[PDB]
Amino acid sequence: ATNVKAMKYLIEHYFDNFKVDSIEIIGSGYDSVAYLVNNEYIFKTKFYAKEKAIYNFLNTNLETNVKIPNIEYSYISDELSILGYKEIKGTFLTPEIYSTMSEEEQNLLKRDIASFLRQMHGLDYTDISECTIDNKQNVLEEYILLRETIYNDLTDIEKDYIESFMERLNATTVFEGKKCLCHNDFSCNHLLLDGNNRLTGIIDFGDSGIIDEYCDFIYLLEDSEEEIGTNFGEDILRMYGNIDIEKAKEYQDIVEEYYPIETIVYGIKNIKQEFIENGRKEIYKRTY
Ligand SMILES: Nc1nc2c(ncn2[C@@H]2O[C@H](COP(=O)(O)OP(=O)(O)NP(=O)(O)O)[C@@H](O)[C@H]2O)c(=O)[nH]1
Ligand SMILES: NC[C@@H]1CC[C@@H](N)[C@@H](O[C@H]2[C@H](O)[C@@H](O[C@H]3O[C@H](CO)[C@@H](O)[C@H](N)[C@H]3O)[C@H](N)C[C@@H]2N)O1
Ligand SMILES: [Cl-]
Ligand SMILES: [Mg+2]
Ligand SMILES: [Mg+2]
Repeated sequence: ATNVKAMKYLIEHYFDNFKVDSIEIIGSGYDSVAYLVNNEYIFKTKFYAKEKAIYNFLNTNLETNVKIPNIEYSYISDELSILGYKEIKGTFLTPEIYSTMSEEEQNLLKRDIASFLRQMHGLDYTDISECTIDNKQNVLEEYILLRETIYNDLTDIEKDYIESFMERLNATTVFEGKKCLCHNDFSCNHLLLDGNNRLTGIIDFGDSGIIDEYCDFIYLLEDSEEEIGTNFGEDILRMYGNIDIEKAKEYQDIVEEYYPIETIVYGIKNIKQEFIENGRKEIYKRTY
């Protein structure tokens, strides 16, 4: 409990009347830690301005019964960011849980998801218009960073994987469609169910932005151990409606192809050799 103690100190220091009676680590990424405090509050911390701006925009503008974080505590500085909000109660959706649900239960969950996405994507985003993300341009810039750093030391197999991806990226039309506000990390580990297996809450709008509409289906369409599966995403797309399903799948496939490169780039930017090695190894796994 050393981490817990430092974070208890920081919370009490920056939020003057707040008393920490209990505190435990509830999740962690590679450069963030999330804490459950007093069995009631979530504090996300990092060594978060946009994320806060997004919860504020959404809590003003969304009409939905699905719960999202409502920021009550914030401290934001160059060196440290903390966001605190009341824990949304529920069970996180998993493949295992989904497989035990009746067909009707599954259908209601899919409809709840489609409905939420439709409402969010339909919001007039003028008041959040600073939060724009261009994925194609971001990729080009990450490629330039590769070229400026480690590209010349990569193997021919690694180089070909990258150049083949850039060729595909250049030819695709999937970045030319509707833009809207997306969650942009819409995976089942961010989806909470209530006791009837109905969608009750959504978390982690940390990557959210004005971006391609296709983006919020990337994980719903993913075939992996962590996600439900492609059929889940297809059905949600049909319920959501007025969207080109083949292009949504093309978008997901291109993003999936990019993953190893994204991993390499993260390692370069954050000076973490482990990630550079992991992404390069994953290129070999995918090639063979
Ligand atoms: N049940 C519950 N758990 C929460 C809540 N908020 C966060 N969590 C838990 O804490 C984990 C981390 O929260 P999350 O917003 O995803 O943060 P992160 O993804 O680790 N950090 P970042 O989004 O900055 O990279 C979640 O996966 C979940 O376990 C909440 O409202 N309810
Ligand atoms: N762990 C192995 C899986 C296999 C499939 C691959 N597509 C990826 O899939 C996960 C994907 O990475 C997850 O997003 C993480 O990563 C993103 C960037 O990479 C971050 O911006 C994001 N905020 C972070 O939480 C997603 N939430 C759930 C997906 N199952 O890894
Ligand atoms: Cl390496
Ligand atoms: Mg998360
Ligand atoms: Mg996140």
